[PDB]
Amino acid sequence: GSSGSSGESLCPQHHEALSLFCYEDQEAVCLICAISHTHRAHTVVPLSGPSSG
Ligand SMILES: [Zn+2]
Ligand SMILES: [Zn+2]
Repeated sequence: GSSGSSGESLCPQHHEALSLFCYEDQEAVCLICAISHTHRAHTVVPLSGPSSG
């Protein structure tokens, strides 16, 4: 089909499993970004929920 493995995305720069999400920028980020100059002092929040796991 159109998609192959619909599991998780990957940063367009780090290509890492995107699980985090910045608040200010209002966009998705990765483990790296979180601890990067770009979103260093930014409010990053996890995109996980107590529902699934
Ligand atoms: Zn990243
Ligand atoms: Zn940010």
